[PDB]
Amino acid sequence: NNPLFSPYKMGKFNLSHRVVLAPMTRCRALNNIPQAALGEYYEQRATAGGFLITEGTMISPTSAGFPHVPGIFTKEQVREWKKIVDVVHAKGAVIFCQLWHVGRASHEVYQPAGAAPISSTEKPISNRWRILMPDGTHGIYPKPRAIGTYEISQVVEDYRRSALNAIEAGFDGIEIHGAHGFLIDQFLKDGINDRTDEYGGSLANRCKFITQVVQAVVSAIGADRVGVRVSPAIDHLDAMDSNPLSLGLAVVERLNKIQLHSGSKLAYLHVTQPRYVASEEEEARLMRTLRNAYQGTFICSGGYTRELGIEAVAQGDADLVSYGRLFISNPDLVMRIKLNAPLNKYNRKTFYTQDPVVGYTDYPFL
Ligand SMILES: Cc1cc2nc3c(=O)[nH]c(=O)nc-3n(C[C@H](O)[C@H](O)[C@H](O)COP(=O)(O)O)c2cc1C
Ligand SMILES: CCOC(=O)/C(=N\O)C(=O)CC
Repeated sequence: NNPLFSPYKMGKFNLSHRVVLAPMTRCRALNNIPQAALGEYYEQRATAGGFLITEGTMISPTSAGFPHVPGIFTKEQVREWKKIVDVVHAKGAVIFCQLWHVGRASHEVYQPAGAAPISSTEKPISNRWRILMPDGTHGIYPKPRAIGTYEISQVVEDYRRSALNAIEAGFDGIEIHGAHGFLIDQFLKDGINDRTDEYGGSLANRCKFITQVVQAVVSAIGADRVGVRVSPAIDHLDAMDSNPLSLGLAVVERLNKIQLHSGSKLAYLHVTQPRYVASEEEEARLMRTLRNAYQGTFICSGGYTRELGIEAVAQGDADLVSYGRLFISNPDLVMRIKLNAPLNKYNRKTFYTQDPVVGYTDYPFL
């Protein structure tokens, strides 16, 4: 009896197992347009009753910090996503689109007119980190432009419109990327957010942006079609908080309150294990504390294996387990976990390259 293969009711969606495709930027969506290669890639990994989360997807022309990542802010993008969603649904899978704004984790080369990226702050990511450039070299993260509250409201509207576009494309739902030092995390983390207005200072103020984003998408598409990803403790892009557990619990409280207000539960809360990068006990403590505090479905992610995923579900630490790197190199990861079959190695060199086949769809099945 493998606990990963017991069914699970994720709100309206009846899942047949607990193995989730974690959202992974792969950079094959040339010119920000979903391509046929994405259809092949997601189709390979789809299973009947399995849940897939897409690569981060742009909500606006200013939201990108990687090359050739898809958007869902134009009608052309919606039309191409629909073809991908249809082939995934034909396999019986459930698929959510992750909505992603990078904030300050960008570069002039990724911005319209070469403008500065936006953030909560004018503080740049430090020179300890370098950004992948379209030519494969690495560049300098620039100083971002700190946005005012009118512009904050327009970014919230970008999330809302992108959620509606995702539904128009046929997605079952969306995930808010609120993790990993990206735009939402630049408001959450007190190591980044140095604002003195209503969006900074107190923990309550720092949580305002994520609350408004989640509220907007819930109001647009329904809470049961909205997942939220956060990472209160993460070593990525200078995104630290002085009190990660209290930050996490404050976010959880806002989500619990949104659910009570809306009269419905979110699809899930998705949290990255602090071990994941691009004390072992304090890390598991943080995860279980957030799970125990949240009134709903919990997806854990970051460094999971077959054994660690089985343990997480068996022990009640998570309802669903998302896998990233092993899903890159094992299109049939679900079946391999079921059979306890050996897994293929992954090649980091082709994680972010543009080839529609090599290192993308050419990892073999059993
Ligand atoms: C190539 C790659 C791209 C990723 N892109 C995203 C992304 O777009 N959005 C996101 O929330 N996480 C992203 N992550 C993190 C994954 O969703 C996931 O949490 C992580 O890979 C899980 O750890 P694992 O690889 O040990 O399974 C990415 C990870 C990898 C390896
Ligand atoms: C290390 C935490 O950050 C991530 O996992 C991530 N996006 O969220 C990427 O790596 C983008 C390619």
